[PDB]
Amino acid sequence: MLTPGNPKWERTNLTYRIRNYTPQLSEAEVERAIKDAFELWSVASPLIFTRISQGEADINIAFYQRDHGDNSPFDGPNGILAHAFQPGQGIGGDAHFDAEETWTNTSANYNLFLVAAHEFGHSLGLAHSSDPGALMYPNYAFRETSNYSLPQDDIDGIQAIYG
Ligand SMILES: COc1ccc(-c2ccc(S(=O)(=O)N[C@H](C(C)C)P(=O)(O)O)cc2)cc1
Ligand SMILES: [Ca+2]
Ligand SMILES: [Ca+2]
Ligand SMILES: [Zn+2]
Ligand SMILES: [Zn+2]
Repeated sequence: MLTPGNPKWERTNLTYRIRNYTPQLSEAEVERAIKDAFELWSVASPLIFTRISQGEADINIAFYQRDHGDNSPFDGPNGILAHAFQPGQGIGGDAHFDAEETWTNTSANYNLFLVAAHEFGHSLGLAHSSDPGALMYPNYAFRETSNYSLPQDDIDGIQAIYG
């Protein structure tokens, strides 16, 4: 459940910045998906997340197409949905999303809130779970989002790292 090397943030109060947006959702919807994704982890740990739109944030969020500077290119529809970097300075903790995906806040692939929540797990130092119902499961599966709360295994995962 934990990323090898046990990379974790030394600070519990982290900032995130939405560098750009997918035009498939309104900016507010994107901001809501991201805000709610972070809250999932914050309510199960001592972690606090604050958004900033200027300056350097701990977790940069951005939608990119194919090659985007970090040598891990996106690949068009499906396949690689997004990826994040383990806790650390610079690009560490950042989360990138494939701009070529259909991004939604519905049951249709892919629900941004869910993918973001999952990616932030990586941003916080969590690895994949074998539990099919866990947010950190390796493959995407829609789950009702209207009242989504961190699944038990994911709560155990973040608690294991940050208490
Ligand atoms: C329960 O909610 C979810 C579960 C899994 C995923 C998810 C996210 C990304 C991928 S990925 O793009 O195929 N794999 C990424 C890797 C190539 C860099 P990653 O999951 O390690 O971030 C697969 C499933 C999203 C939401
Ligand atoms: Ca893709
Ligand atoms: Ca960063
Ligand atoms: Zn990237
Ligand atoms: Zn993952």
